Amino acid sequence: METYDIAIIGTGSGNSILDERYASKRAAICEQGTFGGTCLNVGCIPTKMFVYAAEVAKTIRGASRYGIDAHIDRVRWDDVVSRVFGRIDPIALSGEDYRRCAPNIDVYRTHTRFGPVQADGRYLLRTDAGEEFTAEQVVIAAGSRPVIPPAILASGVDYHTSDTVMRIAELPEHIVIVGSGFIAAEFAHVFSALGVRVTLVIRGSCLLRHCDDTICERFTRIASTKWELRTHRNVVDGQQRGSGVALRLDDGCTINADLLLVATGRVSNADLLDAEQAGVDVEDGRVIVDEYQRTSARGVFALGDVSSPYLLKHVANHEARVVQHNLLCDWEDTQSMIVTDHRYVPAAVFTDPQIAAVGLTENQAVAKGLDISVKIQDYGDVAYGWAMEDTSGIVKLITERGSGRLLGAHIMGYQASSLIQPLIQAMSFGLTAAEMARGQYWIHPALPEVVENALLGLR
Amino acid sequence: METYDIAIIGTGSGNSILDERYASKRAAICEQGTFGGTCLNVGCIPTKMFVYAAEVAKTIRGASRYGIDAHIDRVRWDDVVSRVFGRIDPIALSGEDYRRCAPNIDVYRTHTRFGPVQADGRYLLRTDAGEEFTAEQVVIAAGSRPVIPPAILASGVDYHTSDTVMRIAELPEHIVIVGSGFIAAEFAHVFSALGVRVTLVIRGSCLLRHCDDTICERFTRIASTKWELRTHRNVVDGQQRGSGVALRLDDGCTINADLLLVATGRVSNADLLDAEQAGVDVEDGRVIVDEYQRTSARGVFALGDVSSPYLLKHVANHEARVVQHNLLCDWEDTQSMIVTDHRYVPAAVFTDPQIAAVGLTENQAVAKGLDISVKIQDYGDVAYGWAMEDTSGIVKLITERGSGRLLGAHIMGYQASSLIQPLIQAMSFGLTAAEMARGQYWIHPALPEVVENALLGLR
Ligand SMILES: Cc1cc2nc3c(=O)[nH]c(=O)nc-3n(C[C@H](O)[C@H](O)[C@H](O)COP(=O)(O)OP(=O)(O)OC[C@H]3O[C@@H](n4cnc5c(N)ncnc54)[C@H](O)[C@@H]3O)c2cc1C
Ligand SMILES: Cc1cc2nc3c(=O)[nH]c(=O)nc-3n(C[C@H](O)[C@H](O)[C@H](O)COP(=O)(O)OP(=O)(O)OC[C@H]3O[C@@H](n4cnc5c(N)ncnc54)[C@H](O)[C@@H]3O)c2cc1C
Ligand SMILES: NC(=O)c1ccc[n+]([C@@H]2O[C@H](COP(=O)([O-])OP(=O)(O)OC[C@H]3O[C@@H](n4cnc5c(N)ncnc54)[C@H](OP(=O)(O)O)[C@@H]3O)[C@@H](O)[C@H]2O)c1
Ligand SMILES: NC(=O)c1ccc[n+]([C@@H]2O[C@H](COP(=O)([O-])OP(=O)(O)OC[C@H]3O[C@@H](n4cnc5c(N)ncnc54)[C@H](OP(=O)(O)O)[C@@H]3O)[C@@H](O)[C@H]2O)c1
Repeated sequence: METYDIAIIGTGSGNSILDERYASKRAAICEQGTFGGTCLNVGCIPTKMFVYAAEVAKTIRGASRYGIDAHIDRVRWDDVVSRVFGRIDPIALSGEDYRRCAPNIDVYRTHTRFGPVQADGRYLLRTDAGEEFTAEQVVIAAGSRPVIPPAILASGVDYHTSDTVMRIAELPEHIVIVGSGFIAAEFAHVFSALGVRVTLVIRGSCLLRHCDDTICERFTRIASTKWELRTHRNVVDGQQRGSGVALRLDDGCTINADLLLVATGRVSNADLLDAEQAGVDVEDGRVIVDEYQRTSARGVFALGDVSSPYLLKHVANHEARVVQHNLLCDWEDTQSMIVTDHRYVPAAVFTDPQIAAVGLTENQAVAKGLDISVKIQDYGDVAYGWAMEDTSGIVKLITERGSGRLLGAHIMGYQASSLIQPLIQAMSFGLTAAEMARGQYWIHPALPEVVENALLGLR
Repeated sequence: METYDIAIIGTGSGNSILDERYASKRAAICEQGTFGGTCLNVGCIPTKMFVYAAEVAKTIRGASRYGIDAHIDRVRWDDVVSRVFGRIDPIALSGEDYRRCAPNIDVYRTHTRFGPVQADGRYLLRTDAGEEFTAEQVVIAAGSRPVIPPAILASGVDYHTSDTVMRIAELPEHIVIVGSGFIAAEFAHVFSALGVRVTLVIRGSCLLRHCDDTICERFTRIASTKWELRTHRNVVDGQQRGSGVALRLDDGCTINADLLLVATGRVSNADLLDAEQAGVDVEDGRVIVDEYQRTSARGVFALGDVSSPYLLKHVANHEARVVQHNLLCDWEDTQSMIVTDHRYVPAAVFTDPQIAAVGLTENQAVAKGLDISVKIQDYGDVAYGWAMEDTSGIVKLITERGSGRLLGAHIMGYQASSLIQPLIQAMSFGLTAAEMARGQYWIHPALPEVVENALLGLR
């Protein structure tokens, strides 16, 4: 049996731990799926490439608004898939060989579960391929997996998730997306812009409800005019309809479609580790960690979707950096360790219109009894918005009336994830709204003027 | 004769001075040209509207890069002009009516010259219409006017400037642009993207020479591959060739074209004021002002292109704010006045690729003997750049190695004017590169990641 100084489960954000500082130790890497994690292979990077390709098609279709009459002759979907994954798939091979060919690193490519903690304090790890080995330190970065509604599993219908929908052979004529989350909105924008009729079947009343209500309400109205939104509906049964699918709803209605996409959330992969049998506490389906990303077991850390409350890559990268530093520190030297910063976590939704948010919502600030001022600035009231002929883009700012510092920022419009970065900077470093608006220059007539005027209107 | 408490020459940024604090005084406004200033009518706002329409056409034309085959059927230039100026022209009329209809404000629509200072200390102003009136305070906001090379004036050829080129009836087949400045680059991007053959005739060796050399070298190479760039050339003569023009260059060659556009710089309108006869100092062709926007004449302020070293609207607006505040203070109470801030003045060039810069260039920092670190990060090394398939976009950052503070930032690529805003914020408030890179979150996989990775690389 083998012995290792450190073992890492998951090649997503956990792959960014083995520095040159571990060149003198032996490490074991576990990856049951494709090397590189979810975001690289079937996550952020592939999706945002399809989003950009869809936005090019959307620009062509609405070009007459600006005086240019054009039309799409063809959508070479096969070349779009080959272009995206022709770049991504080789990264998984070269990144995997980078670990195998290293003599200090061993790579196990099967599902790895925790075993009983050995008498000498080292952790036993066992794979589904039959291998068994020990490790002194262990890093848990198992990520998350998609969740499919139980009624859809019982029906046995052919369905797709975010893991498999991007490598489909041909673009369908009609798609039904079940879910109201970040994935559901992003893919609805991708397919509708590429010429697909999109049908949303959501159980709630708003799309992207975990965002500020001003954003969800306005975005759902816009989405309902270009996609068929069926609110307060759940899929209860279904059957095969040739290559397509027929889905029965909870009101007796039946929807015929060519493709089913499920985007009803993801769940951490902690419940498939037997970690509690090895001393790691698990609440809900997640691994409990403290501000140093330390678990309830000595020498065992966790990061990413398996433990963090935010299922975001920029958060998983920050947590991986904390684990990378705290692994070289003594387990009890907490004052020499680094603390994970979750104070101003932002997030973006790459839909049309684009959504980006950071901090508290208006209702979240009211629930905390904070005295706030709120301004909602329109894109169309800015010189750059005039060139866009924009009539729906808004920027929402919430400030604490006492200190005058930014409490939350919510942008729904063009370049939302880029426009919010100056607001992320002010919140993270404690810059007041008054200082941010006039204590610096804003390029005229650039787009960020909509953020400047949003700060100025905070009366 | 008439008497006024304050007189303002120019309805550009100077029009944004008379608030309700002057509602109890009598004011005289002078506007020899069209009401609203240059930026509203024939400047930033109209140009950037045509720029956005050009980006729509170029997106359609290069859509095959992403798998969508499309083509422009027609470019309705007539509808583009009517859409742009259909928004702008009524603003000039309603904004002018807003001032005339006010009983405390009178608007003079002819060129206003300075007269001899009256015995009572008040300034005399006379218009070409024969009217004469006096004013206690005077605000100078005469702006600038285009400069035409003397060889072009001597030829007597029909030419266009930025003031008149946007109202052309029909899109030309071939255009020759004389100049290598901000206006020349922006219109070359506008017309070439709409299908016009663009020929640049510049006397220097780089386009946008007053920018960082890394930007000038790379942008000129890119621009020379899609526009016909003739470097080290001047127009010496010309004559009419039907509706078009033929221009002889300083090397004997002759260029035939359908439209001539001159963009060889602007000069302040101070030399048309007779200001020295009334006590206002004039060096070069600019009005001399201090850090309080005060001229050499008591009670006379100045702002905008007539005095500022920066011919930018966001700078002219900041100087107009200083004049607005310092007018209500005593002329000798300099300690109660506000100082004009010209630290870290940014600027953008709305070309393809887009250019935005703030602070010092690498060579300017070397001339000051500063110990600097420089990093040039490529758009293509970021997940968002992968979706764009970008192969030329760069962001260049210069920091002082001692303090770790940003000295200059130069971006050439997509959304350059939007990505530069966080860098403008860090420079304006004294945030170090290390703090900005890791003391805040960056949304994955958004575009500002190219700025984050640029900050990390300043080894
Ligand atoms: C479609 C989609 C789009 C997204 N877009 C964004 C976005 O724009 N921005 C953003 O910030 N986030 C986005 N995310 C979220 C992002 O994927 C995660 O936040 C992030 O990748 C978490 O990284 P991780 O390493 O913890 O998870 P993963 O990358 O999933 O790492 C876990 C890996 O380890 C493997 N593994 C799990 N358990 C075991 C085991 N027991 N043994 C061996 N191997 C195991 C898994 O198969 C997987 O390969 C998106 C997610 C999806 C699904
Ligand atoms: C094509 C173009 C594009 C530009 N793009 C940008 C850009 O993207 N960003 C940016 O920041 N800046 C830009 N600028 C510069 C911007 O227009 C000016 O810096 C800004 O308008 C300065 O304002 P001002 O009031 O001083 O000048 P103006 O707005 O020109 O004000 C002067 C006005 O007073 C009138 N006047 C002058 N003399 C007299 C007199 N004796 N009597 C009566 N009236 C008089 C003039 O006719 C004019 O109407 C651009 C300029 C041009 C020409
Ligand atoms: N760009 C990005 O930052 C990005 C992109 C993609 C994903 N993500 C992240 O990835 C994670 C998962 O994304 P996701 O879109 O799958 O989930 P999500 O964002 O958490 O939203 C999932 C949604 O599924 C709906 N749902 C659940 N069960 C359902 C059922 N049985 N029937 C109908 N609807 C049901 C819920 O609607 P109700 O709430 O009304 O019940 C819920 O809001 C999240 O952390 C998300 O933020 C981020
Ligand atoms: N978005 C913006 O911020 C924006 C947009 C438009 C305009 N502006 C500003 O508004 C003004 C517009 O000026 P502009 O764009 O017309 O010009 P400019 O950018 O000021 O410079 C034009 C250039 O033309 C060259 N030139 C000068 N005289 C010439 C001659 N006789 N023959 C041939 N070439 C000659 C020079 O190149 P060399 O310097 O290499 O000799 C000169 O610098 C500037 O202040 C500009 O910065 C700003």
